[PDB]
Amino acid sequence: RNLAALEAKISEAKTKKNMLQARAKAAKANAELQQTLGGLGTSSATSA
Amino acid sequence: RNLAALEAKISEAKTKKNMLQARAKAAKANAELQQTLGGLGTSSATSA
Repeated sequence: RNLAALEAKISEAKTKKNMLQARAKAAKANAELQQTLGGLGTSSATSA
Repeated sequence: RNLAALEAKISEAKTKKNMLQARAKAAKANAELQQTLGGLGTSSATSA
């Protein structure tokens, strides 16, 4: 019983952390789009 | 959407700067005509 439970616990702990990591990484990637767009061309090129 | 907008922004930013540069260069060329004409022959050749 301890093992069968522990195996399920391990299995989901790993899987949840992985898919969380994946969605966290994807989320910051989407945020990095907004940041790089916030890296607007409305810049010192005008000053040149 | 960010890209499609950014592409239009880039495209026109480049094109406007280029045609501005071209017309600025042409304008100073026309002004340089007036300056070189202002380099009149009404000069020290008379003194010679």
